[PDB]
Amino acid sequence: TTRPALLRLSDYLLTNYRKGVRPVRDWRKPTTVSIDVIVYAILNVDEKNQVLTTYIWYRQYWTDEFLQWNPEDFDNITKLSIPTDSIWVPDILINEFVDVGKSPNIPYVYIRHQGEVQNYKPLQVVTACSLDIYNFPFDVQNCSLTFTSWLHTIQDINISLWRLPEKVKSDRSVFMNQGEWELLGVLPYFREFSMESSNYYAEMKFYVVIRRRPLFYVVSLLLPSIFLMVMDIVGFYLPPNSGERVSFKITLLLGYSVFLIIVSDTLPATAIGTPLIGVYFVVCMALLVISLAETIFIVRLVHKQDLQQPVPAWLRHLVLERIAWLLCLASLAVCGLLQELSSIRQFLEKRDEIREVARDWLRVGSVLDKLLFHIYLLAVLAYSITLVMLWSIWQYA
Amino acid sequence: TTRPALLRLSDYLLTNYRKGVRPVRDWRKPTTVSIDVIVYAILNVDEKNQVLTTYIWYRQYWTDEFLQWNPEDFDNITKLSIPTDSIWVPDILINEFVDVGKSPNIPYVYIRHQGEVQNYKPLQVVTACSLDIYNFPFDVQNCSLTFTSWLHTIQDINISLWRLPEKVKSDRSVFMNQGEWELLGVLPYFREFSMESSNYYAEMKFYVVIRRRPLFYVVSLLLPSIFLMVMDIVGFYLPPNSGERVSFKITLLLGYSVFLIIVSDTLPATAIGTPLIGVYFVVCMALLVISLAETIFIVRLVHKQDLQQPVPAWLRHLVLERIAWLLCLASLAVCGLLQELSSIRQFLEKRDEIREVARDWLRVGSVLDKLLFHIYLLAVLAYSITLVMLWSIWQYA
Amino acid sequence: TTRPALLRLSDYLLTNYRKGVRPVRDWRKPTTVSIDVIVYAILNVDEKNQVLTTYIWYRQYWTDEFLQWNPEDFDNITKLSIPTDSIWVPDILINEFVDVGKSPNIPYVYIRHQGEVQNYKPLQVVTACSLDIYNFPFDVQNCSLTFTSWLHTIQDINISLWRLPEKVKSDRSVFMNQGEWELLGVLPYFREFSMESSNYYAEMKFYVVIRRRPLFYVVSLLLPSIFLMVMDIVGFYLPPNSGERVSFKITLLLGYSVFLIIVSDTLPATAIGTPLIGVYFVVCMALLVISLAETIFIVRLVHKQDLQQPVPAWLRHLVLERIAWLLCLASLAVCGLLQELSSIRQFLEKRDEIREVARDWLRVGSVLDKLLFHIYLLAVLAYSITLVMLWSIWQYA
Amino acid sequence: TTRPALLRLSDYLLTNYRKGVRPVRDWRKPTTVSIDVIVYAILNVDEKNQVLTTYIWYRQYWTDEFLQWNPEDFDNITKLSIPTDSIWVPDILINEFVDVGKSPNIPYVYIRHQGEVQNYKPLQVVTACSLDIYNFPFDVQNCSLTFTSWLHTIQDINISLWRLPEKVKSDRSVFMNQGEWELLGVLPYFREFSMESSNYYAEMKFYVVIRRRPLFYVVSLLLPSIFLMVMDIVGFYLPPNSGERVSFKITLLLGYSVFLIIVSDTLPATAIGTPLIGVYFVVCMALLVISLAETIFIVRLVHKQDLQQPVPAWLRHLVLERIAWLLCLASLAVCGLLQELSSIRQFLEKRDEIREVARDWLRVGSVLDKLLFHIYLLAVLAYSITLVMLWSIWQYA
Amino acid sequence: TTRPALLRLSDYLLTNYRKGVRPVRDWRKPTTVSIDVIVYAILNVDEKNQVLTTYIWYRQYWTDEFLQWNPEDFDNITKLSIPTDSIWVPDILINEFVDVGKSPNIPYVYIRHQGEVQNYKPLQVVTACSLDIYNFPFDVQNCSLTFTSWLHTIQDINISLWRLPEKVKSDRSVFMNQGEWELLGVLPYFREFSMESSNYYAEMKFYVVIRRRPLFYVVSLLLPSIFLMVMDIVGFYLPPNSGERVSFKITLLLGYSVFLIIVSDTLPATAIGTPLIGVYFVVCMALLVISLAETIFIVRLVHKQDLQQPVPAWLRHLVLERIAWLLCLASLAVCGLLQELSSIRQFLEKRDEIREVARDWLRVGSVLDKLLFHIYLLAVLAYSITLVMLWSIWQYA
Ligand SMILES: *[C@@H]1O[C@H](CO)[C@@H](O[C@@H]2O[C@H](CO)[C@@H](O)[C@H](O)[C@H]2NC(C)=O)[C@H](O)[C@H]1NC(C)=O
Ligand SMILES: *[C@@H]1O[C@H](CO)[C@@H](O[C@@H]2O[C@H](CO)[C@@H](O)[C@H](O)[C@H]2NC(C)=O)[C@H](O)[C@H]1NC(C)=O
Repeated sequence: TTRPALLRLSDYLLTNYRKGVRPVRDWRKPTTVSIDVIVYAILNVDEKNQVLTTYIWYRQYWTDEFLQWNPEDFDNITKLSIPTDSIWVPDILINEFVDVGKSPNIPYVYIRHQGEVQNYKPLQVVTACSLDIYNFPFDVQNCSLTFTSWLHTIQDINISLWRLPEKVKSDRSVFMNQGEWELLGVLPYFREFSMESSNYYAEMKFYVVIRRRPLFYVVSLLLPSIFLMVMDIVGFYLPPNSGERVSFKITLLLGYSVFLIIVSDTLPATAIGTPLIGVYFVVCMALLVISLAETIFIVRLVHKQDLQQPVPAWLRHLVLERIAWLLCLASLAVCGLLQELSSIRQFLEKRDEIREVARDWLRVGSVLDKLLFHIYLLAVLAYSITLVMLWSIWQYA
Repeated sequence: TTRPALLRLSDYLLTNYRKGVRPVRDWRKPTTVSIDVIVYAILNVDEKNQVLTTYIWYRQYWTDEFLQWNPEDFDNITKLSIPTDSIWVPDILINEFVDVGKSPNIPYVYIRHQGEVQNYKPLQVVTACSLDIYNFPFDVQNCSLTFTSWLHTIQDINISLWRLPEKVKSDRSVFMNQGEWELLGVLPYFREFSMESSNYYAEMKFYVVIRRRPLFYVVSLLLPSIFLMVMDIVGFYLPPNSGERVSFKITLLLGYSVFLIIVSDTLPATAIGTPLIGVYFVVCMALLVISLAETIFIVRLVHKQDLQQPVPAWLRHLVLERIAWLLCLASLAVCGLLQELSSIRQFLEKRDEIREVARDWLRVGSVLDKLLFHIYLLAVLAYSITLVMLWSIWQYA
Repeated sequence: TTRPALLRLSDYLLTNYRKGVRPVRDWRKPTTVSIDVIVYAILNVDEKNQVLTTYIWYRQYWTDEFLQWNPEDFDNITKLSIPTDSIWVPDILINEFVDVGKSPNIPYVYIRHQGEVQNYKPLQVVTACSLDIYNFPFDVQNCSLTFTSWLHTIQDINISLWRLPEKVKSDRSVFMNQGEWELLGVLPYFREFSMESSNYYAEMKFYVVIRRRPLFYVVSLLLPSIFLMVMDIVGFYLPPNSGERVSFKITLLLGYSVFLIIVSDTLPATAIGTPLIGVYFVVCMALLVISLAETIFIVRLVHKQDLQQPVPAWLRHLVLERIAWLLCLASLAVCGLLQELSSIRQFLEKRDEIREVARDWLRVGSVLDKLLFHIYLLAVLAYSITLVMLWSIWQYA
Repeated sequence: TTRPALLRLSDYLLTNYRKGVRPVRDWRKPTTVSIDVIVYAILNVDEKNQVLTTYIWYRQYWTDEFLQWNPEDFDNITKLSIPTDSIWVPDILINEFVDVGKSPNIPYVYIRHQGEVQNYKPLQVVTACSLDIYNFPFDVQNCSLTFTSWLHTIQDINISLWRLPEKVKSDRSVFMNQGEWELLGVLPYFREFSMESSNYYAEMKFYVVIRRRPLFYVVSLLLPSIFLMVMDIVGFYLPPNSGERVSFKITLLLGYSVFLIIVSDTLPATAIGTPLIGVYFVVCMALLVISLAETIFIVRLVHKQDLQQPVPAWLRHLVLERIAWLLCLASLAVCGLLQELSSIRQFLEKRDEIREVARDWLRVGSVLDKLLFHIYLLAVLAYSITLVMLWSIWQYA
Repeated sequence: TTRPALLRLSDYLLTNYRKGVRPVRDWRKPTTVSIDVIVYAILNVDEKNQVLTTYIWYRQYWTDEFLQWNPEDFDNITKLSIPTDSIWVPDILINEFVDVGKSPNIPYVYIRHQGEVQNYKPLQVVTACSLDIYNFPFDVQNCSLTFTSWLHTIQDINISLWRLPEKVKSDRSVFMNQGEWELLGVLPYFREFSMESSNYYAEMKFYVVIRRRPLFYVVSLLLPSIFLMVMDIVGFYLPPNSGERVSFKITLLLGYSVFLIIVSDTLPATAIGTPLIGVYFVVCMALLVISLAETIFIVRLVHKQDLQQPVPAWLRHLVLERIAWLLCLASLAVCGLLQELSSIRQFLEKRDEIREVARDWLRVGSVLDKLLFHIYLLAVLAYSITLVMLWSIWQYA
């Protein structure tokens, strides 16, 4: 024939084709759409809004009973490319859609002589799923993509898998693995959904399992916390008499509060439940408050010298003997002169006695400060070891 | 017939069909559109802009008097799928629209032999409603969706419900319940709206009632507040003489002010009215200011020792007797020597008297500090109990 | 006739209709477009960018001389609905456009037998206007919407009002009154604009007058300011000798500076002129600086005791008499003993004299501190009363 | 003729017209497009991304040799409106495009009997240019708009100006002058651009010169700076012995650092070069650091009294004579008594000598503090005067 | 011929042309698309999301075997412009697409008599690549653009380069060089990609190498750091007895922590690895912590005077001899009088001895403070020199 083979075949196919008619000679035969999903990247995970944005390479093929031809009559053409906007295309969508992502339009599809139509197209899908951040930053999310025909029931359109389920499960060839999220697998699952008495719908659920990389968050959260805790430990060495100890502790607490406020404003959160990491921040705040309370108690005990109250005997024993051991620690004119110089005696006696009372109070305060510093340091060490053990469990288990 | 049944039926229907003509043989008969609304998710609630963004699964069916056929003449076809862009579609819109949401296009609709046309399509609707945050974070919003034909009057297009009102009221099958907002119900209501003398319009109002989950806000707001209040309580134990008490209190107040500024910058607000939660922040600020004023008063009273003024007798009685009980608390040369050593007497007398005056002032200040600390602690406890009772009322009522 | 009346009428009208031809039999006759504007909501007012975003319900009608028919020939059809995309539509736009808002498309328009065409459509219009914030937060903005035919001159398209000007002026039926902005009126005004010698253009200017609700801003700005001013007033009671007064004042000033920086970063501003509210912040900062300067002066005066300089007589009189009244306030060995004990006399004399000089300086400083505190309190009260009077004028005038 | 003149003319013109053919009878004749640009507003200037967003009223006219008619044959019609989407339109674009702005579509164009086609359309153009902020906030930007035919070479499409260059240069009729940027002029310039051997392209470059209004930035930057500098000046009056001077200075420096960090986070910047205004901030920081260093030096000099080191004679002379002038400032028992009371002599001697050494050190420190305060105040005054002179030069030159 | 040459040629070409058929007479012959890429600007580099946004001037040409004509039959027309939407266009896309950028549409393409079709069009491409910020701010990114036919295999569409690889490699004519990123080169590379047994795909990978300009980041990060380090150095001069040293150091540390938090919130970061610049911030924080620990140790050593413990002999030797050298530093009544005045002796003895013990402790503390200040200054100088050497290596290597 004079005309080119491709042109003649396209004229033979599309001159009598109806775009709005489902391609089945017998209307009782459903149109089976075999789909495949390849996850490319996790563009954004919005735990606040429970919205997942991901980019996939979606492809589907079905049988077009009207687009069939004999290759021998068209120069042995067995495969042909036809515009997408000139043939019937199933209305396969995702139930979890909450927004329309902007994706490039694929103008052509492949068609084979026996009727198979191959449609490859990438999709930016904005889907809402359950983003539980209880184990944040070690959370593993399980978001599902439910591909289903929005209108046509299973008696018209049914859905199946292009490849074997195992291959889809472990398909990670083109995934952007350098991002915050690691793709564990894509689990397919078929279900015949229904709400009406006979309106049964075909669904293919792809469970996109993604695991967060916690090292960035672990650093950005722990490092300031351990720095402030170390500074708190160092602050104990300041003598209680200097007075700068209270200012140091309160300034450190203010800095920690500012840091925690910033962290809360920056970290993700969900209204249904708070992450477990927030408990550790509360524990650190409690430790800092305990340190400041101990500092205030020691300061008050030292200033009790201003009470002019001799140290009780029982406290003396308890602190300086038990705890200290535990811590490994003209005659008439002359007689008038005598009487007055004894008044001087009595006044200097009183001043020296006040000084010695302050001495005793200060010694007791220092001993108790050493004891409480040791106790607080041991508690902090135990808490740090417990946290490290939890991290090791999450790391190696 | 040689041609496929679906192709022949589509040709028989759409070859003479006019897309821009309302499908009624008699123009006096209105076209009744039975709609249904299923709320899927509350994407965003903007109290600042009074804008609500939600995703719904909207579906409507009407009768197309031109798209009727006899099944026996088309291989017993009783249901057919036809492209949406090839048939008349009512211009049902929402009055509350302030923006166009991006929603996937459904290319096909279902058509039955007797003329019924079924159109399923999801809609991201950006609607403006009254978001009163007076009871924030326990606010229950009542936003209405008014589906109405923008142009056609009731003499042309009328609207009704697909399902019974009760089923629509309690339809929560696919709602995303893990979000910040909980769906209480969707109340439908029909109204024949009108502004002109004869331009009566059909309206179907769906009242989307959503309740906020307050636990997240409750925690994020109370926990810093109770932490700072506890720190304020601890600060009372600092002795007034140390001087660090004033610095502690002012630093705590500065931290609370910064926290409140951040909270205001982060919490939602409306220009028509402030939330009731802002009163509790003002109460906490007043409590902190009262604490600082008491600290300043005690500091001034203690420093009154620098006034060299003996304590008044009435104040002495009132504080050290009533309140304290309530709180369960060569001759000529020798005579010259005598005269001078008595001058020494008088100077040490004066110094000791000054010290004793300071003693009395300090004792009075300490007693009053204990009293005011007890009073402030009782007031704080009462306020906390009242707040807890209010929360319990909001929780169990 | 066998065919339906609506179908026959649509065929009779649109089969010979040209969409791109202005509908006038005589080209010398202009096409008069009667428009109407109903403001629905003020979505956003951007004082920084001088951009106004509002949602309106715009509707226009004109006469289509080609779309005329005799009702008696079409089953007494006097009103018909025709797709918008099948008839000529005027290119009415707003000159103030700076952006294209996304608005739902209305597919149908109403047509009557005598030629009138009714087009209802909502519009999200992003327009630039003069947003003067001089009276912020009590500013009343006056933004104009100039509807005009972009291309056609007045010899082709002319514009008029659908309703009477009074009704348009007071049309507030569907306005969202719960927002930050209150709609005072929509004033229409017609003008025959021109730039060329004969290119006269029809314009219809709608002056959208909106008034801001200041209560939210009034609270969010005054409450921190009055709180900090009250704290400054309380700080005067701290004795100058404690030394904590300077730290208190400087910390308060730092907090106020941080608050003012945040307020400036959050409040709207224009490069052409600053709001009058900024003057009051400067006044408050000046008051705080004056308070700190007075505190520093009193501290220096008290520490002048370290100068070992007796108080000048004139200052003594002025402060302790005038101002205080205003404020309602072996012989040789024995003689050697005598000589030395008189050396002791002289040393204790000097120490006591130094103490008394410090006494006098402290008394003078305290009296002057009381005076300056009274003066500053009176000035603050006067400023607050003036501000309250200004607010009352803005409220009741 | 029975048909309307406009309808008949449109049928005569557009029935044989090809939309995709350049309108020239002789293909060797280029199509000359006369353009005009009117700047309406400067929507956004992004110095960070080097992106300029502006709104212009662009209009162009060319000759359509196929759309010609004799007015006498069509009821003396000399001007006609035709849809834009039905005639050939040149592909004039801007080379500097980096984004597509959303602009309203103009559906109609004017056509005259001799072939001229007038196309008016507004354009929101997002263009990238060189935004040098070296003279910020007094920077004058010079951004170019290069209108050129993307595909057609000069042998097909050539570009010229609608109006005279002078009129375009001074066209400021509709510019929004209330914004941050002031339009100085729009300079046109034609160039025959080329890269290949014969692919010469016509370009029309419009140089949009815009000048920033600096008053807002000048205030928002200077006022905090001068306030903090004044506070630093006041801080010198605090006596060095009080100890609050160091806390005051360090708190002021912390506040200035926070302010500078916020300013840097808010002010625009470019990676190619920093603005000159940053030098003045560095100078202010250096001044504050010098003030704090002087305060620390004076504090150390005063505390040298704790060194028990008498003031060197040379320092005494230099400070208290030169600089001070510049600043305008039983026998055995009795002998035992004698020996011991002389031991008392020696101890009180030592205490008084220590006090006098502290006296001398304090006097020297006070004199040097006065000197350095005068020097620092003079330096600050000189810097402020220099800055004011620079501002006056930028204002009046 | 009467008709215009261009019109006649367009009619001859496009009247029988099929838009959806690949232009090859023999379907076995692949369509070779020669592409070219010119990078215009780097709009945005998102290290957080691993997304690159760039603007390129993409152009491709291929052979259209159906659009061929003899110039002599059409008035010697050798080149023609035809609308893009009227001819077959290959579906060349970028694999790395994650979003659709908005780019102007080019309506026309050039066609030559022998069949070559030239298509010029700009593209805003949003592509995901590996943005390693390990060497930040001196990082050199290597992002690839893989142009490939999405559907057609290599047996249908193959891709080649328009120009020589060297010219494409060094094409920087129109690049916006004033931005944050500098373009080093664009390296092309061809690959026959494949996943199936016979589905081989043609790919052309352009490696866009961009280098960041670090001067802005270098300044904005170092200048605050060096300022705070200098302030820390100055703080050592404060005497330990003043007590303001601890407050100064803790305030400086708080300021540095706030600065570091802001820097972290502003600087880019990746979850796969932290930048090396973060180590230097940790080193600076460690230096500040060491300085504060030294200050606390010196303060405690000085306050040890409150321990009433004479300085150990070994410490005395070590500090005041070795280190100091290294640093280049009636009888009965009279006898009663005697006994009591000797009691006075003993009390003043004790007071003076306490004073001398404090003297010794203070001298030791001052000497050790000088030593540790010298050591810390030397360490800081060494660290600064090492950092400067690293910068010089990065600058000149
Ligand atoms: C428009 O439709 C509504 C809903 O079907 C009609 O309202 C119903 O009218 C019937 C008959 O009068 C009543 O029995 C129902 O109780 C009504 N339902 C409701 C919810 O009001 C309405 O009459 C229709 N109007 C027109 C003009 O057709
Ligand atoms: C364009 O329309 C306006 C509005 O209808 C016309 O203005 C009116 O003109 C009539 C007759 O001259 C007056 O009686 C009215 O008072 C005018 N109204 C206003 C608001 O000005 C205007 O004349 C029309 N112009 C043309 C050229 O048709």
